Amino acid sequence: SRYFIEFEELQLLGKGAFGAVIKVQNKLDGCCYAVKRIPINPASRQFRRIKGEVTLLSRLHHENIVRYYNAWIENAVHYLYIQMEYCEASTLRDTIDQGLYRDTVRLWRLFREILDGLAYIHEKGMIHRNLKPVNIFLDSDDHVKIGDFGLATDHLAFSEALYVSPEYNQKVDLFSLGIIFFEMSYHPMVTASERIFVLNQLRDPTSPKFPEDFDDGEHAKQKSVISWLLNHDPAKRPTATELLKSELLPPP
Ligand SMILES: COc1ncc(Cl)cc1S(=O)(=O)Nc1ccc(F)c(C#Cc2cnc(N)nc2)c1F
Repeated sequence: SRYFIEFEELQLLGKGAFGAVIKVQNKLDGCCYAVKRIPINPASRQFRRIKGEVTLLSRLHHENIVRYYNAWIENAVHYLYIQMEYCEASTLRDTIDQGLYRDTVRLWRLFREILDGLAYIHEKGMIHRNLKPVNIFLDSDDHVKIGDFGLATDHLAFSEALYVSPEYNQKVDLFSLGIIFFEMSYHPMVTASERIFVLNQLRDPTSPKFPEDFDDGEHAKQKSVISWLLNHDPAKRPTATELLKSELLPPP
């Protein structure tokens, strides 16, 4: 009703667990937005947790977080709509798959912005827990916007499987970022078999094992950073701030 009156639909962006993300245009302001539509059971524990994650994520304000506009409910069927910024340059996934790894200046900047975003999220006492390239978006100016926290997951620090830590502390996101930065640093992995094996070989308990064509004079710094992020022991991963301040990262 409000969704159909105020917006025009343009494009399916995604399908999650129980919901869709639709690219829409607002009739009044003429701007494109991404709207997530979640069918919801009102008065269920699932719902009341979702409403909590909405109150919590609505309070995030950072240049590297997808910008939040609006949340509302519509009516023997119920929908939750969440209106966010539409990011014109799609996902980090598309950018990795399109040969990001050959642009060392660019991928070092994008890595830094992801860190900016994680540092802010961690400073606010929150954890993403679902960090992966399809959940990092790129705006028209090629800046990182993190989103898709997941409304059914607790993001309060104090309370697909290839990005998940052996384990819930702040340090789960930084393990994930170690997998992500390897994919940013390495050639697009055409096949599923290559993807799963190469990444399972990083996540190997007995120290991260890199492919034969990464053990190079070229990818020395990148190797250090990832090895640090991918430590089995969470207490031995750096904080986003600790890494940001490190002189492993090239100049901004
Ligand atoms: C900061 O995140 C939040 N903040 C506050 C709250 Cl209330 C919820 C969240 S959320 O974590 O549920 N994210 C979320 C929710 C809804 C969405 F439509 C999107 C999107 C997108 C998108 C996809 N493709 C392209 N190209 N551009 C943009 C999203 F990311």
